[PDB]
Amino acid sequence: MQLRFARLSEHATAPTRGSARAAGYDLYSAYDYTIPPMEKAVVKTDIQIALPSGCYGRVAPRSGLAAKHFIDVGAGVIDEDYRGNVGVVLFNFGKEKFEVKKGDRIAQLICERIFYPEIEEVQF
Amino acid sequence: MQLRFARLSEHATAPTRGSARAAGYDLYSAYDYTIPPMEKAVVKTDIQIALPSGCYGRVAPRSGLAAKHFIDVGAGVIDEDYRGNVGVVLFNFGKEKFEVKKGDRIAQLICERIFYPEIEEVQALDDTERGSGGFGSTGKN
Amino acid sequence: MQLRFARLSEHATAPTRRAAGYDLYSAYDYTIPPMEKAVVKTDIQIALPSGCYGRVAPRSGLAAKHFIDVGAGVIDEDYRGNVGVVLFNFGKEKFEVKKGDRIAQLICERIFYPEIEEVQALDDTERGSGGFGSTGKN
Ligand SMILES: O=c1ccn([C@H]2C[C@H](O)[C@@H](COP(=O)(O)NP(=O)(O)OP(=O)(O)O)O2)c(=O)[nH]1
Ligand SMILES: O=c1ccn([C@H]2C[C@H](O)[C@@H](COP(=O)(O)NP(=O)(O)OP(=O)(O)O)O2)c(=O)[nH]1
Ligand SMILES: O=c1ccn([C@H]2C[C@H](O)[C@@H](COP(=O)(O)NP(=O)(O)OP(=O)(O)O)O2)c(=O)[nH]1
Ligand SMILES: [Cl-]
Ligand SMILES: [Mg+2]
Ligand SMILES: [Mg+2]
Ligand SMILES: [Mg+2]
Ligand SMILES: [Mg+2]
Repeated sequence: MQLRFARLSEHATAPTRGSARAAGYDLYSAYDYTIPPMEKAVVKTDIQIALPSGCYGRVAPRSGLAAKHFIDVGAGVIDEDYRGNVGVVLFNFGKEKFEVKKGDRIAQLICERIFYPEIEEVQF
Repeated sequence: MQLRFARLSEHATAPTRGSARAAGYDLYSAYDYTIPPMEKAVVKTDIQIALPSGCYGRVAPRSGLAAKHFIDVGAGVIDEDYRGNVGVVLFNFGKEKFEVKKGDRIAQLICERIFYPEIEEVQALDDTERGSGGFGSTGKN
Repeated sequence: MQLRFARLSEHATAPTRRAAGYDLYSAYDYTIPPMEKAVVKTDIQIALPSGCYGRVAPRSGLAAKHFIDVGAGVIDEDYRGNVGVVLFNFGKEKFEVKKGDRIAQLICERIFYPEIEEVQALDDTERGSGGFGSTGKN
Protein backbone atom coordinates (compact mmCIF):
# COMPACT_ATOMS: atom_id res chain seq x y z
CA MET A 1 0.00 0.00 0.00
CA GLN A 2 1.30 3.39 1.13
CA LEU A 3 4.32 4.78 2.95
CA ARG A 4 3.01 8.09 4.35
CA PHE A 5 5.51 10.63 5.60
CA ALA A 6 5.61 14.30 6.67
CA ARG A 7 8.52 16.70 6.88
CA LEU A 8 9.46 18.26 10.19
CA SER A 9 11.68 20.93 8.60
CA GLU A 10 12.95 22.42 5.35
CA HIS A 11 16.11 20.26 5.64
CA ALA A 12 14.28 16.91 5.13
CA THR A 13 14.23 15.02 1.85
CA ALA A 14 11.62 12.50 0.73
CA PRO A 15 12.81 8.84 0.89
CA THR A 16 13.70 7.69 -2.59
CA ARG A 17 14.33 4.31 -4.14
CA GLY A 18 17.63 3.56 -5.91
CA SER A 19 15.73 1.52 -8.51
CA ALA A 20 12.25 0.31 -9.40
CA ARG A 21 12.68 -2.87 -7.33
CA ALA A 22 15.11 -1.69 -4.65
CA ALA A 23 14.28 -3.15 -1.24
CA GLY A 24 15.02 0.04 0.63
CA TYR A 25 13.96 3.62 0.53
CA ASP A 26 17.11 5.72 0.90
CA LEU A 27 17.03 8.07 3.86
CA TYR A 28 18.79 11.46 3.63
CA SER A 29 20.47 13.51 6.38
CA ALA A 30 18.77 16.74 7.42
CA TYR A 31 22.12 18.17 8.84
CA ASP A 32 25.89 18.01 8.79
CA TYR A 33 27.63 15.55 11.09
CA THR A 34 31.30 15.03 11.88
CA ILE A 35 31.45 11.55 13.29
CA PRO A 36 34.90 10.55 14.72
CA PRO A 37 36.59 7.14 14.18
CA MET A 38 35.10 4.44 16.41
CA GLU A 39 32.21 6.80 17.23
CA LYS A 40 28.45 6.88 16.76
CA ALA A 41 25.98 9.63 15.74
CA VAL A 42 22.15 9.57 15.76
CA VAL A 43 21.57 11.25 12.35
CA LYS A 44 18.19 12.98 11.91
CA THR A 45 15.95 12.61 8.86
CA ASP A 46 13.55 15.36 10.05
CA ILE A 47 10.67 13.13 8.81
CA GLN A 48 8.00 11.15 10.65
CA ILE A 49 6.62 8.13 8.78
CA ALA A 50 3.48 6.02 8.89
CA LEU A 51 4.28 2.45 7.88
CA PRO A 52 1.72 0.18 6.24
CA SER A 53 -0.04 -2.34 8.51
CA GLY A 54 1.76 -5.64 9.18
CA CYS A 55 5.28 -4.30 8.81
CA TYR A 56 7.96 -2.19 10.38
CA GLY A 57 10.58 -0.01 8.76
CA ARG A 58 14.01 -1.48 9.17
CA VAL A 59 16.90 0.97 8.93
CA ALA A 60 19.55 -0.97 7.05
CA PRO A 61 23.04 0.01 5.91
CA ARG A 62 24.01 0.90 2.36
CA SER A 63 26.71 -1.36 0.92
CA GLY A 64 28.82 1.39 -0.58
CA LEU A 65 29.23 3.06 2.80
CA ALA A 66 29.83 -0.27 4.57
CA ALA A 67 32.36 -1.61 2.07
CA LYS A 68 34.14 1.68 1.31
CA HIS A 69 34.05 3.59 4.61
CA PHE A 70 33.34 0.91 7.23
CA ILE A 71 29.97 2.49 8.16
CA ASP A 72 27.31 0.42 9.93
CA VAL A 73 23.79 1.08 11.13
CA GLY A 74 22.89 0.40 14.73
CA ALA A 75 19.40 0.14 16.16
CA GLY A 76 17.14 0.42 13.11
CA VAL A 77 13.72 -0.93 14.23
CA ILE A 78 11.12 1.70 13.20
CA ASP A 79 7.76 0.73 14.65
CA GLU A 80 4.49 1.05 12.83
CA ASP A 81 3.22 3.26 15.71
CA TYR A 82 6.22 5.65 15.80
CA ARG A 83 5.33 9.21 14.88
CA GLY A 84 8.56 10.94 15.80
CA ASN A 85 11.66 12.00 13.93
CA VAL A 86 13.25 9.01 12.28
CA GLY A 87 16.84 8.74 13.42
CA VAL A 88 19.59 6.77 11.80
CA VAL A 89 22.10 5.30 14.28
CA LEU A 90 25.38 5.27 12.41
CA PHE A 91 28.64 3.56 13.41
CA ASN A 92 31.94 4.84 12.04
CA PHE A 93 34.40 1.99 12.44
CA GLY A 94 37.98 1.93 11.17
CA LYS A 95 40.36 4.87 10.83
CA GLU A 96 39.68 8.25 9.13
CA LYS A 97 36.55 10.21 10.23
CA PHE A 98 33.14 10.14 8.52
CA GLU A 99 31.70 13.45 7.25
CA VAL A 100 27.95 13.75 6.74
CA LYS A 101 26.47 16.65 4.75
CA LYS A 102 22.79 17.62 4.58
CA GLY A 103 21.19 15.62 1.74
CA ASP A 104 23.50 12.64 2.12
CA ARG A 105 21.85 9.26 1.67
CA ILE A 106 23.24 7.56 4.81
CA ALA A 107 20.89 4.54 5.10
CA GLN A 108 17.79 2.90 3.66
CA LEU A 109 14.38 1.93 4.96
CA ILE A 110 12.75 -1.42 4.31
CA CYS A 111 9.12 -2.34 5.02
CA GLU A 112 9.79 -5.68 6.56
CA ARG A 113 6.56 -7.79 6.81
CA ILE A 114 6.16 -9.25 10.30
CA PHE A 115 3.68 -10.94 12.59
CA TYR A 116 2.45 -9.42 15.83
CA PRO A 117 1.65 -12.64 17.63
CA GLU A 118 0.15 -13.11 21.07
CA ILE A 119 2.73 -14.73 23.34
CA GLU A 120 1.91 -17.85 25.34
CA GLU A 121 3.94 -19.55 28.07
CA VAL A 122 3.68 -23.37 28.17
CA GLN A 123 5.40 -26.03 30.29
CA PHE A 124 25.67 -22.19 17.18
CA MET B 1 -0.50 -15.78 15.15
CA GLN B 2 0.90 -17.40 18.36
CA LEU B 3 4.43 -17.31 19.83
CA ARG B 4 4.93 -20.15 22.31
CA PHE B 5 7.63 -20.00 24.93
CA ALA B 6 8.75 -22.11 27.87
CA ARG B 7 10.92 -20.98 30.80
CA LEU B 8 14.21 -22.84 31.05
CA SER B 9 14.84 -21.57 34.62
CA GLU B 10 13.33 -19.35 37.31
CA HIS B 11 15.54 -16.51 36.05
CA ALA B 12 13.63 -16.04 32.79
CA THR B 13 11.19 -13.18 32.24
CA ALA B 14 8.28 -13.49 29.77
CA PRO B 15 9.02 -11.25 26.72
CA THR B 16 6.91 -8.07 26.56
CA ARG B 17 5.95 -5.48 23.88
CA GLY B 18 7.06 -1.89 24.56
CA SER B 19 4.03 -0.44 22.68
CA ALA B 20 0.71 -1.48 21.04
CA ARG B 21 2.27 -2.03 17.61
CA ALA B 22 5.87 -2.62 18.69
CA ALA B 23 7.69 -4.72 16.13
CA GLY B 24 9.54 -6.58 18.84
CA TYR B 25 9.03 -8.41 22.07
CA ASP B 26 11.78 -7.28 24.44
CA LEU B 27 14.00 -10.05 25.71
CA TYR B 28 15.27 -9.96 29.25
CA SER B 29 18.68 -11.03 30.44
CA ALA B 30 18.50 -14.00 32.80
CA TYR B 31 21.89 -13.22 34.45
CA ASP B 32 24.32 -10.43 35.36
CA TYR B 33 26.88 -9.69 32.64
CA THR B 34 29.83 -7.34 32.44
CA ILE B 35 30.90 -6.63 28.89
CA PRO B 36 34.27 -4.85 28.60
CA PRO B 37 34.88 -2.24 25.84
CA MET B 38 35.32 -3.72 22.33
CA GLU B 39 34.08 -7.11 23.50
CA LYS B 40 31.04 -9.39 23.16
CA ALA B 41 28.95 -11.83 25.22
CA VAL B 42 26.20 -14.36 24.66
CA VAL B 43 23.48 -13.20 27.04
CA LYS B 44 21.13 -16.00 28.13
CA THR B 45 17.38 -15.41 28.22
CA ASP B 46 16.77 -18.94 29.59
CA ILE B 47 13.68 -19.27 27.35
CA GLN B 48 12.97 -21.63 24.45
CA ILE B 49 10.60 -20.47 21.72
CA ALA B 50 8.40 -22.10 19.11
CA LEU B 51 7.99 -19.43 16.45
CA PRO B 52 4.83 -19.73 14.26
CA SER B 53 5.29 -20.95 10.65
CA GLY B 54 6.45 -18.77 7.78
CA CYS B 55 8.63 -16.69 10.02
CA TYR B 56 11.92 -16.69 11.92
CA GLY B 57 12.78 -14.69 15.05
CA ARG B 58 15.29 -11.88 14.48
CA VAL B 59 17.04 -10.76 17.62
CA ALA B 60 17.26 -7.00 17.11
CA PRO B 61 19.05 -4.17 19.00
CA ARG B 62 17.10 -1.63 21.06
CA SER B 63 17.82 1.98 20.03
CA GLY B 64 18.36 3.55 23.48
CA LEU B 65 21.13 1.08 24.19
CA ALA B 66 22.75 1.69 20.77
CA ALA B 67 22.34 5.45 20.85
CA LYS B 68 23.42 5.93 24.49
CA HIS B 69 25.77 3.03 25.09
CA PHE B 70 27.02 1.89 21.65
CA ILE B 71 25.54 -1.57 22.06
CA ASP B 72 24.77 -3.85 19.14
CA VAL B 73 23.33 -7.30 18.54
CA GLY B 74 25.39 -9.76 16.46
CA ALA B 75 24.11 -13.02 14.97
CA GLY B 76 20.32 -12.84 15.50
CA VAL B 77 18.73 -15.58 13.38
CA ILE B 78 16.44 -17.71 15.54
CA ASP B 79 15.17 -20.51 13.37
CA GLU B 80 11.64 -21.84 13.52
CA ASP B 81 13.03 -25.26 14.47
CA TYR B 82 15.33 -24.11 17.31
CA ARG B 83 14.35 -25.38 20.74
CA GLY B 84 17.38 -24.44 22.83
CA ASN B 85 18.11 -21.45 25.03
CA VAL B 86 17.60 -18.20 23.11
CA GLY B 87 20.96 -16.39 23.38
CA VAL B 88 21.56 -12.74 22.64
CA VAL B 89 24.97 -11.92 21.25
CA LEU B 90 25.64 -8.38 22.49
CA PHE B 91 28.51 -6.34 21.02
CA ASN B 92 29.91 -3.57 23.22
CA PHE B 93 31.55 -1.17 20.71
CA GLY B 94 31.71 1.60 23.31
CA LYS B 95 34.69 2.60 25.44
CA GLU B 96 32.53 1.80 28.46
CA LYS B 97 32.27 -1.50 30.30
CA PHE B 98 28.58 -2.31 29.95
CA GLU B 99 26.63 -3.69 32.90
CA VAL B 100 23.77 -6.07 32.16
CA LYS B 101 21.69 -6.86 35.22
CA LYS B 102 19.35 -9.84 35.46
CA GLY B 103 15.97 -8.47 34.36
CA ASP B 104 17.34 -5.79 31.96
CA ARG B 105 15.72 -5.69 28.49
CA ILE B 106 18.80 -5.89 26.30
CA ALA B 107 17.25 -6.80 22.94
CA GLN B 108 13.96 -7.43 21.11
CA LEU B 109 12.59 -10.36 19.11
CA ILE B 110 10.86 -9.68 15.78
CA CYS B 111 8.88 -12.32 13.93
CA GLU B 112 10.12 -11.62 10.42
CA ARG B 113 7.93 -13.21 7.76
CA ILE B 114 10.00 -15.06 5.15
CA PHE B 115 9.90 -17.46 2.19
CA TYR B 116 11.41 -20.92 2.35
CA PRO B 117 12.20 -21.19 -1.36
CA GLU B 118 13.55 -24.18 -3.25
CA ILE B 119 17.03 -23.45 -4.60
CA GLU B 120 17.57 -24.19 -8.29
CA GLU B 121 20.74 -23.83 -10.33
CA VAL B 122 20.26 -22.17 -13.73
CA GLN B 123 22.95 -21.69 -16.35
CA ALA B 124 22.84 -17.90 -16.53
CA LEU B 125 20.53 -15.32 -15.05
CA ASP B 126 18.87 -12.70 -17.22
CA ASP B 127 19.76 -8.99 -17.06
CA THR B 128 17.60 -6.41 -15.26
CA GLU B 129 17.48 -2.64 -14.64
CA ARG B 130 19.87 -2.78 -11.68
CA GLY B 131 22.04 -5.36 -13.44
CA SER B 132 25.38 -5.90 -11.72
CA GLY B 133 24.88 -2.39 -10.20
CA GLY B 134 25.83 -2.13 -6.51
CA PHE B 135 28.11 -0.92 -3.68
CA GLY B 136 27.32 2.82 -3.96
CA SER B 137 26.77 2.89 -7.73
CA THR B 138 23.76 5.19 -7.39
CA GLY B 139 25.95 7.58 -5.40
CA LYS B 140 25.80 9.57 -2.20
CA ASN B 141 23.37 12.36 -2.95
CA MET C 1 8.64 -20.22 -4.04
CA GLN C 2 11.89 -20.64 -6.02
CA LEU C 3 15.38 -19.16 -5.52
CA ARG C 4 17.30 -19.24 -8.81
CA PHE C 5 21.10 -18.91 -8.83
CA ALA C 6 23.87 -19.16 -11.43
CA ARG C 7 27.56 -19.76 -10.70
CA LEU C 8 29.81 -16.97 -11.93
CA SER C 9 32.93 -19.21 -11.56
CA GLU C 10 34.00 -22.80 -10.73
CA HIS C 11 34.83 -21.57 -7.20
CA ALA C 12 31.20 -21.05 -6.19
CA THR C 13 29.32 -23.57 -4.05
CA ALA C 14 25.54 -23.96 -4.13
CA PRO C 15 24.01 -22.43 -0.95
CA THR C 16 22.64 -24.95 1.54
CA ARG C 17 20.12 -24.99 4.39
CA ARG C 18 13.38 -25.04 8.75
CA ALA C 19 16.54 -22.92 8.77
CA ALA C 20 15.72 -19.32 7.89
CA GLY C 21 18.90 -18.96 5.82
CA TYR C 22 20.80 -20.61 3.02
CA ASP C 23 24.46 -20.54 4.02
CA LEU C 24 26.67 -18.64 1.59
CA TYR C 25 30.09 -20.10 0.76
CA SER C 26 33.20 -17.98 0.21
CA ALA C 27 34.68 -18.46 -3.25
CA TYR C 28 38.22 -17.43 -2.25
CA ASP C 29 40.71 -17.24 0.62
CA TYR C 30 40.67 -14.03 2.63
CA THR C 31 42.61 -12.78 5.62
CA ILE C 32 40.72 -10.16 7.64
CA PRO C 33 42.94 -8.26 10.13
CA PRO C 34 41.58 -7.09 13.54
CA MET C 35 39.15 -4.15 13.32
CA GLU C 36 38.90 -4.48 9.52
CA LYS C 37 36.43 -5.63 6.87
CA ALA C 38 36.35 -7.45 3.55
CA VAL C 39 33.92 -8.00 0.70
CA VAL C 40 33.93 -11.77 0.33
CA LYS C 41 32.81 -12.94 -3.11
CA THR C 42 30.48 -15.93 -3.35
CA ASP C 43 30.76 -15.88 -7.16
CA ILE C 44 26.99 -16.50 -7.46
CA GLN C 45 24.22 -14.37 -8.94
CA ILE C 46 20.68 -14.71 -7.61
CA ALA C 47 17.13 -14.16 -8.78
CA LEU C 48 15.09 -13.84 -5.62
CA PRO C 49 11.33 -14.57 -5.86
CA SER C 50 8.85 -11.65 -5.94
CA GLY C 51 7.87 -9.82 -2.79
CA CYS C 52 11.17 -10.47 -1.01
CA TYR C 53 14.72 -9.27 -0.79
CA GLY C 54 17.72 -11.39 0.23
CA ARG C 55 19.25 -10.28 3.50
CA VAL C 56 22.79 -11.36 4.09
CA ALA C 57 22.82 -12.32 7.77
CA PRO C 58 25.63 -13.30 10.19
CA ARG C 59 26.02 -16.88 11.45
CA SER C 60 25.97 -17.04 15.26
CA GLY C 61 28.97 -19.36 15.65
CA LEU C 62 31.32 -16.94 13.88
CA ALA C 63 29.78 -14.04 15.82
CA ALA C 64 29.95 -15.71 19.25
CA LYS C 65 33.39 -17.31 18.86
CA HIS C 66 35.23 -14.91 16.56
CA PHE C 67 33.44 -11.55 16.80
CA ILE C 68 32.40 -11.71 13.13
CA ASP C 69 29.58 -9.55 11.78
CA VAL C 70 27.95 -8.85 8.40
CA GLY C 71 27.72 -5.21 7.23
CA ALA C 72 25.46 -3.93 4.45
CA GLY C 73 23.34 -6.99 3.52
CA VAL C 74 20.52 -5.76 1.32
CA ILE C 75 20.37 -7.86 -1.85
CA ASP C 76 17.69 -6.46 -4.10
CA GLU C 77 15.29 -8.51 -6.21
CA ASP C 78 16.77 -6.89 -9.33
CA TYR C 79 20.47 -7.41 -8.56
CA ARG C 80 22.24 -9.62 -11.08
CA GLY C 81 25.85 -9.18 -10.05
CA ASN C 82 28.19 -11.15 -7.79
CA VAL C 83 26.63 -11.54 -4.34
CA GLY C 84 29.25 -10.05 -1.99
CA VAL C 85 29.40 -10.62 1.79
CA VAL C 86 30.73 -7.65 3.75
CA LEU C 87 32.39 -9.31 6.73
CA PHE C 88 33.29 -7.15 9.71
CA ASN C 89 36.10 -8.46 11.94
CA PHE C 90 35.66 -6.75 15.32
CA GLY C 91 37.86 -9.31 17.07
CA LYS C 92 41.44 -8.81 18.23
CA GLU C 93 42.57 -11.62 15.96
CA LYS C 94 42.96 -11.84 12.22
CA PHE C 95 40.23 -14.04 10.78
CA GLU C 96 41.00 -16.62 8.12
CA VAL C 97 38.35 -17.33 5.53
CA LYS C 98 39.15 -20.28 3.32
CA LYS C 99 37.42 -20.96 0.00
CA GLY C 100 34.47 -23.23 0.83
CA ASP C 101 33.83 -21.78 4.32
CA ARG C 102 30.21 -20.86 5.13
CA ILE C 103 30.66 -17.18 6.17
CA ALA C 104 27.09 -15.93 6.11
CA GLN C 105 23.48 -16.94 5.41
CA LEU C 106 20.89 -15.51 2.98
CA ILE C 107 17.32 -14.98 4.20
CA CYS C 108 14.40 -14.31 1.86
CA GLU C 109 12.79 -11.49 3.81
CA ARG C 110 9.21 -10.86 2.72
CA ILE C 111 8.58 -7.17 2.20
CA PHE C 112 6.21 -4.55 0.85
CA TYR C 113 6.99 -2.23 -2.04
CA PRO C 114 4.77 0.63 -0.95
CA GLU C 115 4.18 3.90 -2.81
CA ILE C 116 5.65 6.91 -0.96
CA GLU C 117 3.13 9.73 -0.24
CA GLU C 118 3.89 13.10 1.40
CA VAL C 119 1.17 14.32 3.77
CA GLN C 120 0.94 17.56 5.80
CA ALA C 121 0.72 15.72 9.14
CA LEU C 122 0.27 12.05 10.23
CA ASP C 123 -2.36 10.43 12.46
CA ASP C 124 -1.29 10.40 16.11
CA THR C 125 -0.42 7.37 18.22
CA GLU C 126 -0.12 6.34 21.84
CA ARG C 127 3.61 5.77 21.27
CA GLY C 128 3.87 9.14 19.51
CA SER C 129 7.45 10.41 19.51
CA GLY C 130 8.43 7.95 22.23
CA GLY C 131 11.61 6.10 21.20
CA PHE C 132 15.29 5.57 22.13
CA GLY C 133 14.63 3.99 25.50
CA SER C 134 11.34 5.68 26.43
CA THR C 135 9.86 2.36 27.66
CA GLY C 136 12.72 2.00 30.15
CA LYS C 137 15.46 -0.52 31.03
CA ASN C 138 13.59 -3.42 32.67
O1 LIG D 1 17.09 3.27 14.37
C1 LIG D 1 16.13 3.66 15.03
C2 LIG D 1 15.52 2.79 15.92
C3 LIG D 1 14.45 3.26 16.66
N1 LIG D 1 13.99 4.55 16.51
C4 LIG D 1 12.82 5.05 17.27
C5 LIG D 1 11.65 4.59 16.41
C6 LIG D 1 11.10 3.40 17.17
O2 LIG D 1 9.70 3.22 16.98
C7 LIG D 1 11.44 3.75 18.61
C8 LIG D 1 11.62 2.51 19.44
O3 LIG D 1 12.69 1.76 18.92
P1 LIG D 1 13.14 0.41 19.67
O4 LIG D 1 11.99 -0.25 20.37
O5 LIG D 1 13.92 -0.42 18.71
N2 LIG D 1 14.20 1.07 20.78
P2 LIG D 1 13.96 1.12 22.43
O6 LIG D 1 13.37 -0.21 22.86
O7 LIG D 1 15.29 1.53 23.03
O8 LIG D 1 12.93 2.34 22.66
P3 LIG D 1 11.54 2.26 23.45
O9 LIG D 1 11.86 2.04 24.90
O10 LIG D 1 10.81 3.55 23.27
O11 LIG D 1 10.68 1.12 22.92
O12 LIG D 1 12.65 4.49 18.57
C9 LIG D 1 14.60 5.40 15.61
O13 LIG D 1 14.21 6.56 15.47
N3 LIG D 1 15.69 4.95 14.88
O1 LIG E 1 21.55 -14.50 18.00
C1 LIG E 1 21.42 -15.71 17.94
C2 LIG E 1 21.67 -16.40 16.77
C3 LIG E 1 21.48 -17.78 16.77
N1 LIG E 1 21.08 -18.45 17.90
C4 LIG E 1 20.87 -19.91 17.88
C5 LIG E 1 19.42 -20.10 17.44
C6 LIG E 1 19.57 -20.54 16.00
O2 LIG E 1 18.49 -21.32 15.54
C7 LIG E 1 20.89 -21.28 15.99
C8 LIG E 1 21.55 -21.30 14.63
O3 LIG E 1 21.84 -19.97 14.25
P1 LIG E 1 22.65 -19.59 12.91
O4 LIG E 1 22.39 -20.63 11.86
O5 LIG E 1 22.31 -18.17 12.52
N2 LIG E 1 24.26 -19.71 13.31
P2 LIG E 1 25.28 -20.99 12.93
O6 LIG E 1 25.10 -21.35 11.48
O7 LIG E 1 26.66 -20.58 13.37
O8 LIG E 1 24.78 -22.25 13.79
P3 LIG E 1 24.31 -23.62 13.11
O9 LIG E 1 25.49 -24.09 12.33
O10 LIG E 1 23.83 -24.58 14.17
O11 LIG E 1 23.13 -23.46 12.17
O12 LIG E 1 21.70 -20.54 16.91
C9 LIG E 1 20.81 -17.75 19.07
O13 LIG E 1 20.43 -18.32 20.11
N3 LIG E 1 20.99 -16.38 19.07
O1 LIG F 1 25.87 -6.87 1.46
C1 LIG F 1 25.64 -6.58 0.27
C2 LIG F 1 24.90 -5.46 -0.04
C3 LIG F 1 24.66 -5.13 -1.37
N1 LIG F 1 25.17 -5.91 -2.39
C4 LIG F 1 24.89 -5.58 -3.80
C5 LIG F 1 23.49 -6.14 -4.07
C6 LIG F 1 22.62 -4.92 -3.97
O2 LIG F 1 21.49 -5.10 -4.77
C7 LIG F 1 23.52 -3.78 -4.42
C8 LIG F 1 23.17 -2.43 -3.79
O3 LIG F 1 22.75 -2.68 -2.47
P1 LIG F 1 22.46 -1.53 -1.41
O4 LIG F 1 21.42 -0.66 -2.07
O5 LIG F 1 22.08 -2.05 -0.06
N2 LIG F 1 23.95 -0.73 -1.29
P2 LIG F 1 24.20 0.77 -1.99
O6 LIG F 1 22.87 1.47 -1.91
O7 LIG F 1 25.43 1.54 -1.50
O8 LIG F 1 24.47 0.50 -3.56
P3 LIG F 1 23.68 1.29 -4.75
O9 LIG F 1 23.98 2.76 -4.66
O10 LIG F 1 24.11 0.69 -6.06
O11 LIG F 1 22.21 1.05 -4.52
O12 LIG F 1 24.83 -4.17 -4.02
C9 LIG F 1 25.91 -7.05 -2.06
O13 LIG F 1 26.37 -7.79 -2.94
N3 LIG F 1 26.15 -7.37 -0.75
CL1 LIG G 1 5.58 4.23 11.45
MG1 LIG H 1 20.81 1.29 -2.72
MG1 LIG I 1 11.37 -0.73 22.49
MG1 LIG J 1 23.26 -22.09 10.57
MG1 LIG K 1 24.54 -5.16 12.03
